Amino acid sequence: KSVFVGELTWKEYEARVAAGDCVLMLPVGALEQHGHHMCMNVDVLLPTAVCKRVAERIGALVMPGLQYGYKSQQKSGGGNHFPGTTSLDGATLTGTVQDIIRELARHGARRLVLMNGHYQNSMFIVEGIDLALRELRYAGIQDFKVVVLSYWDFVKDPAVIQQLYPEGFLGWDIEHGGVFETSLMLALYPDLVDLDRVVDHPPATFPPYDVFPVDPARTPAPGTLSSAKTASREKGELILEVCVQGIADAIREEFPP
Amino acid sequence: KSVFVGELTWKEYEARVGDCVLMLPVGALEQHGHHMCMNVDVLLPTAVCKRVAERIGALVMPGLQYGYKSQQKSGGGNHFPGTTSLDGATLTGTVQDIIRELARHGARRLVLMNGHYQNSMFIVEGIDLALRELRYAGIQDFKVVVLSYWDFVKDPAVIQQLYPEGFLGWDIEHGGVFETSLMLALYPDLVDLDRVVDHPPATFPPYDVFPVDPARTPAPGTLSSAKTASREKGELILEVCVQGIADAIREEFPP
Amino acid sequence: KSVFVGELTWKEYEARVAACVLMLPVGALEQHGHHMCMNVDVLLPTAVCKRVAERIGALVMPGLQYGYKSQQKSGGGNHFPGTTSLDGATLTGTVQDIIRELARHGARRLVLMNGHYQNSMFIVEGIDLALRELRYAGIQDFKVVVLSYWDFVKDPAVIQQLYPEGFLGWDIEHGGVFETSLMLALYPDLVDLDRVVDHPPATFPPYDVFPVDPARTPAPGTLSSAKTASREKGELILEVCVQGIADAIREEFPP
Amino acid sequence: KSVFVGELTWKEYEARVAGDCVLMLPVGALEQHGHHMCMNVDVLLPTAVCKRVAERIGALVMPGLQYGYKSQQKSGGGNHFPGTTSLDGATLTGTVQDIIRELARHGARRLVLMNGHYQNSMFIVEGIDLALRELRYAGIQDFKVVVLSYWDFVKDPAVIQQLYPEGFLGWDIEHGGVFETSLMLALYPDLVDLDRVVDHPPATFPPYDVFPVDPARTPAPGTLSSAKTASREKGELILEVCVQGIADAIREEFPP
Amino acid sequence: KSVFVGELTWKEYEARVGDCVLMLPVGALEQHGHHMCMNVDVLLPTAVCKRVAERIGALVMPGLQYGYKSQQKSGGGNHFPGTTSLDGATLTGTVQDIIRELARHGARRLVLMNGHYQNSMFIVEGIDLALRELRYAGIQDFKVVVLSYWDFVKDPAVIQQLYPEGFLGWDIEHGGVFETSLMLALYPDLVDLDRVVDHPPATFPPYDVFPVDPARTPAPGTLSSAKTASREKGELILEVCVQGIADAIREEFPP
Amino acid sequence: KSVFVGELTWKEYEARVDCVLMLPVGALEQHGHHMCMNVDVLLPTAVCKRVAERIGALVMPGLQYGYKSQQKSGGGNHFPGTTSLDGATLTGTVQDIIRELARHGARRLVLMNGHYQNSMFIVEGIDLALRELRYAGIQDFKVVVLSYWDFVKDPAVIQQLYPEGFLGWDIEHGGVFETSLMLALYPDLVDLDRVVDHPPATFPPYDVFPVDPARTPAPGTLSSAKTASREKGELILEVCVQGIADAIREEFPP
Ligand SMILES: CN(CC(=O)O)C(=N)N
Ligand SMILES: CN(CC(=O)O)C(=N)N
Ligand SMILES: CN(CC(=O)O)C(=N)N
Ligand SMILES: CN(CC(=O)O)C(=N)N
Ligand SMILES: CN(CC(=O)O)C(=N)N
Ligand SMILES: [Zn+2]
Ligand SMILES: [Zn+2]
Ligand SMILES: [Zn+2]
Ligand SMILES: [Zn+2]
Ligand SMILES: [Zn+2]
Ligand SMILES: [Zn+2]
Repeated sequence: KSVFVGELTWKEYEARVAAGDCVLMLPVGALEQHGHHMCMNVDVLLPTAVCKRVAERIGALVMPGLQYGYKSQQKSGGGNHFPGTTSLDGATLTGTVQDIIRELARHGARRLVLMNGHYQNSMFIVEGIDLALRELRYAGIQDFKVVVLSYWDFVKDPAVIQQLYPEGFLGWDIEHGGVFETSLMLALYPDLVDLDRVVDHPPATFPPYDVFPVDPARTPAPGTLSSAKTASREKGELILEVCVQGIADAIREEFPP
Repeated sequence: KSVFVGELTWKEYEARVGDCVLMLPVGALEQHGHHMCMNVDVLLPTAVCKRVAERIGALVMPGLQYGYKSQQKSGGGNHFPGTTSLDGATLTGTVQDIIRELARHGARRLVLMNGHYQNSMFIVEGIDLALRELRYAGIQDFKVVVLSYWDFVKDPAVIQQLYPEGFLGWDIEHGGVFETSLMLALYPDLVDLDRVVDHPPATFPPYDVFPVDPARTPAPGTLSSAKTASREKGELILEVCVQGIADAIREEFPP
Repeated sequence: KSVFVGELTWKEYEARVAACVLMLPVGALEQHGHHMCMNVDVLLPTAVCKRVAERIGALVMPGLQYGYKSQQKSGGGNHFPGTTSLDGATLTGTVQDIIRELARHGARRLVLMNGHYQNSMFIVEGIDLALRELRYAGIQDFKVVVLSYWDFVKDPAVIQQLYPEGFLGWDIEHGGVFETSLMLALYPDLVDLDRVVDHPPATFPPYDVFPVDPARTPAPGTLSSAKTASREKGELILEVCVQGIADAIREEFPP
Repeated sequence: KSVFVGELTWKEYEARVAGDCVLMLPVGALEQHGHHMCMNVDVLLPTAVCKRVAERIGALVMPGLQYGYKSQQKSGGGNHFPGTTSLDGATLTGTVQDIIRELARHGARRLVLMNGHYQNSMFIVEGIDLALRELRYAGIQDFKVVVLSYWDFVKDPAVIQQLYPEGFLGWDIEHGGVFETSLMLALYPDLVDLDRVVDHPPATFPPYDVFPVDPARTPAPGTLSSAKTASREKGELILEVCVQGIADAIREEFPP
Repeated sequence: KSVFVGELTWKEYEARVGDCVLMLPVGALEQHGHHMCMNVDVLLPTAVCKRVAERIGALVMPGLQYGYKSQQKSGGGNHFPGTTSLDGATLTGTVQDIIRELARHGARRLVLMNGHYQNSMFIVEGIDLALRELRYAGIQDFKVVVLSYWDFVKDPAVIQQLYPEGFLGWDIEHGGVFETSLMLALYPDLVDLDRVVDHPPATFPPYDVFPVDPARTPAPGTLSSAKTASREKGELILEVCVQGIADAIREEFPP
Repeated sequence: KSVFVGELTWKEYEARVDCVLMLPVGALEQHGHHMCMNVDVLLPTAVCKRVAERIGALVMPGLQYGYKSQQKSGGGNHFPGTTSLDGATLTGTVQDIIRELARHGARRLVLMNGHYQNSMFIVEGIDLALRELRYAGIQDFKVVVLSYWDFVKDPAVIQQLYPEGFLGWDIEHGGVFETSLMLALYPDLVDLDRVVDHPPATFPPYDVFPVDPARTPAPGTLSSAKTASREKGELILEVCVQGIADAIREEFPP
């Protein structure tokens, strides 16, 4: 049977929550430029694919993903001045998370994993969680538990990091449209990637501060913050397994049967 | 190439963009009876948008997956499990933000295709607030067309062919013949006609009660029976909607 | 003794709740053609509430004078002069605040009577948000009945009596026979039939366009002609509504 | 012709705005006013004043705001009383803001906000600021607003002396007292039963406020001062002073 | 030991906390004439809080540095340079958030000491919204005392001594004798009496005008002259306020 | 003369407004058993003052309350003393201030963050304020936002401060960095003898809500300030002031 809530009938969903201990997962992405070689829905596709595989392994269900996320920031996404990128205001994203949690609680669900796939979403997801739990408390509900994470943070093994960045890891912030995402895309959605279009520029570097209005000149022209020239399907499969295994284990730990 | 903005690179999108027509599916995650899945309201308008876009050369934005609270007289009620609804302000704000961004891109033509009966007024408010802000910047050439795809099935000949026993009304076409037929034609694996509870059409008094009373809604959640739903009826509906909408867009947004 | 809360002392009000059904008219300030005034949507539901209240022993709260933005397909459009509309959040918040306060008073029975086509969904959101908060306080016995008074005019005989040429739908009724007849029966001085522009019923394609385009609406602002309106029709309408609503409320809020 | 916008057709309204016309908006509340008076006093009075002022200067009157901000103990008894139905600050502010936006859309550029409920002031002010801020975004800076509480125009020592023989008590503790009750006796006598007035000493409070509001610190009737000496005659005197004073003020601020 | 929460470790704070009295000064950054600095509204109530706290054994929270928009009739107007004001919703939300957090700590007694004439109603709304929320959580023992420190200078003998030439009124005491005298007593370096513009007390008609007309405000921004301001007057004002507030707090929050 | 806007008369402020304005953004947060709770306001404010004196800028009254403390970088908002604002509140505060500064005619602002959790909300406040200015055709209001500790990155300086290795800014809550600065600037507000010497805090690659107190070192600190010193504080201070003064001069030149 499908692990996606949207593909279930309400009766099937009800039974799964009734069984108690049901774990729900919600992918949180964005519509953002990802250079000259990749499509713009990468941040939705990746966490969703990871969620699906984790759900298949641990018997969890996956909710429809959030398609639009917070404003792209220069130092970690090129900047919200790029065409295509379609961003939400913080209050909008926070409210969306808040509403969904409120509804899931109404269903009787008490276990949620929010899987972030867009660098800028984190703090607003966090505020959404806090405001939702605050309200649940008003209604005498304190047994709703949430696990929030950005899937790339699970790639911690020095051996894996070295396979991806033999010359040194430069941080998840400048990874935008680079080796990590491009490899995953090559393994999962190769038709949406054209490696021949990658602009092999040097890793983006910035001073210890931020400037607004965002200055287009301080970002590499392509929109990428690092080159995906060395990306490969094999690296993508490595990343995928590492993330899926790591997240599946973490969820089993936090939400035992 | 793809008609979906999400599958394009930013350079491809940029090239396509104020002459390009953008389309945004607006659905919901809502119970649709014992015989159908819950993401129907996203799947259907998205499928219609895709076909319309292919025919007129438009682009489709990622659809809104969650919509306004289900209302009893037209959706069974928001008390059902699975249905995951947003507050009005949240939905309104989402539409407002997207229009602001599309305008920033240079786009000036948007079609909002609603697939969930309860969304309409919040989409309207989102549109108004967005246009209000554009006006603050001296921009008044952004044009929006909003519609619920089922409204394009209006031709008497078509209505009779689809409903030889009589039309029931869009309000109670929740998990009924219309949606189920479309699903049988587009996503048959998500429908199990054998699970359809063949009850008579739902009727209600001329008022609403809150908190919602579950007893006033058919147990299955549907408001009319899909027993006579068929793949053929779905194909007709699809063709009518796609042609009608394609024509309307060409009219409002000449190439 | 008055049925209006505003005309009672707080002691009299307190006594009545200690014993009660509260009614709240929700209208708007909207253009209503060349022949009628602009506070029609407040006047009418208020007049119905008053009569219903007198019959069932209920109390009427001060009405909401401003409603949601006028929409073209059911009100001509918010581009007209005079029409003074609130944002959705504003109307929703107003309904929410009032319910909270009535609950504080100890009231637990409310009938929201809408008289403006565009208010419905925002009244609904206001109710939901208010009930959500009451739940936070452990209060779950507050019941709300919401309705648009025209929905109670369903009898075919009555309908034919009113629309000899066929029912046009409550949406295109704006400033037509129905409202004008009621105004002739209740506030004749605010109507001048000689000024009625007798144009054919407004028609629109199966979609909406924004910014609202003035040319898609009949110049007068009305969506249908009130040429055949009369005090006679008004009295018929009034009795049907008052009786139907009185019975409905008695059923939902039994003694 | 009526001075009330609600009773005009949109064509008549349009002609009147076609930005020289002065619009007036009464802002009241639904609040307890003792054992002797009804609860819609704060809407009735400023509306009656607007009507008479409008007739003299040729202005138009908008439908009044029926609900105002939460009643405060020191000037209204407290929001804990039954009947009083109050809005949150944001709601009232947003209402004023929405209305100004629309009036500006009509082409109107002159507005008089007449407050009749003590607690509304600051929220009306914020609504005005937010509305003018938005108009400025569109390059509009010729929309002018005059806001006032009608009782502030009653400053004449002679008039004041008749109403408050032992001295002016302040517009804050006037709640449900001689001033409002007299105006009501002159305008809507059937809504007042002077025999039910509870003649208590003017309410006094320490130089601070306490929340949750303590009911025991407010006179039981809900009034802050006694209306025992209220009279139709006093009401007529007040009415003429206000109408005249406000009519003159508006003519000066919004010259023909 | 310090009476300022900010100077304590969380353990020391925890030890002190629901019998402890917390104090929160609420000021603003506002123009105060040619002779005085702009943070007067923060400095003064904080200095009073410090002294009251030392006497009664209370703790003082970090003060609110920005307040509501300056109003002409009581502050000259928000059109002046330097004055940096918050929207009402912002100030209300800040007060609301802080109370919610203090309650979480276990605190149940709070004194909000206002020092800016315009803050009052927004502080009041913040308190109400916070208490409303606490009630949802089943908490009804949180008590709040709110006051503008200058209101405690009311004794006829004191006003007489401070104003042998007549009291002018708190509304026009902006950058006048009262504040300037307190500053001369507490922060003399931030005052330069030689720069005082000795103009007549500001007077206004019984109404308000927006956009604010700068011509209706004395050019220096003050509403009354501080020419006769003195350190002695400030010392008296301080002693009177500290004693009066300390006694009031002991009464409302007995040990 | 003072570099603080609050200590100027409006005439003096008006005359000064190429002027660079600086706004410290802190918080009231628990900082272990050995240090006070207003550290996040005191430090950025101290740095702003020194930078301002050196480059001729002015300093606005600081934001005293910041966003909710997060476990992985601040121990958690479940601690006593910590008094946090909701995101919308902090965002609206920044937004309102920028609106007003622009009204004054100011066009150069430096927001100096001193609390780890504030960043994204400060960013949103900036965007919303710039959005409104754009409605008026204004595009010359420029904002530089930074967390002062990010200027301590010179390998030679890091080696001096952390001869045994840098732990990361996320766990530098009440640790060597902040404690050293406090020892150099406000020694009376620090008592090293109260430092609880526990190993650096570590967490899995995810967060859990409701926050679980058990996953945070009991003291509230995320790293030990045992080796904190006044000497280290003076070095950090000089590095930050010099680096920030240069960056501001670069972004806001004569
Ligand atoms: C981790 N990522 C991915 C993304 O948000 O595109 C960064 N841009 N840093
Ligand atoms: C047309 N529909 C479908 C839907 O909104 O789910 C109705 N429920 N009436
Ligand atoms: C029922 N009505 C009346 C109105 O709201 O004006 C319609 N315009 N449809
Ligand atoms: C009491 N005050 C001081 C102030 O708010 O600045 C007046 N300006 N009236
Ligand atoms: C660097 N900081 C500062 C703070 O917010 O205490 C960390 N918490 N890590
Ligand atoms: Zn990405
Ligand atoms: Zn559906
Ligand atoms: Zn009508
Ligand atoms: Zn009154
Ligand atoms: Zn002051
Ligand atoms: Zn810190």
